[PDB]
Amino acid sequence: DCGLPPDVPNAQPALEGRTSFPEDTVITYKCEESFVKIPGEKDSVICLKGSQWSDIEEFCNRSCEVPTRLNSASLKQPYITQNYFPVGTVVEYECRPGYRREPSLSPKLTCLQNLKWSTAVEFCKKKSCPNPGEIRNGQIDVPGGILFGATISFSCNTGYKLFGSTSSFCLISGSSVQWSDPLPECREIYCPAPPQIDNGIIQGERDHYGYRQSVTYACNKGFTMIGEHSIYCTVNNDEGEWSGPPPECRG
Repeated sequence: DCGLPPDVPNAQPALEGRTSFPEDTVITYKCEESFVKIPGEKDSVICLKGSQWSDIEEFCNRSCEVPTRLNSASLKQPYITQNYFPVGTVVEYECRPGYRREPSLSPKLTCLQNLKWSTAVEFCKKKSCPNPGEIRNGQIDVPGGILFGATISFSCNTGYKLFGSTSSFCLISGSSVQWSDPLPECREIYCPAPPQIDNGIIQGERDHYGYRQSVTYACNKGFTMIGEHSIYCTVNNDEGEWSGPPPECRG
């Protein structure tokens, strides 16, 4: 049997709590922090006859950790599966979903001498959603732009009622940015048909009476009006309600 394996710089043998290794027993060394094993180089020893471990030279070199995860871009091949980032190494990035390349900026990163990657630029910008558009008799609230991940709400002008979603999200869709919900509709809140009064009539009657619109009453010959001569259509909670009671035609 062999005793503990030799000592190797920047590496620590995985003994597994043992002290005595039977012949042929193979022991591998694991590099230390800031150190990654050179590809193709021996990183192991074997206990041979004569209680003699195999030969071995230094096999670890200085390197950067795996590039940090970015929300905008994702590593390309084959860097996406590498771990040995010797100084002076460049990794290439590819815009995520859904982000778009910024021509003027490099999507590559460099492993600096201090085992740190070059501060990443904004090579991958956020994809812009299509213009929310215009809502007839309604409004679009764009709290913070229309970029991917954005949010817009909808409301209706007084007198109109909202029919559909109250909000939309610039969610990721296929190979581009798209709004989660369709542009709703604002429906005119019509009041109930104006009451018909006795001995009177409605001056220039109408088909539909909307918000603020009024109905004017008139008494027939020989009759006298009793009350407010007109009423205006009010709206309360998408509910159309007449200003009040129609006048009265007293004979």
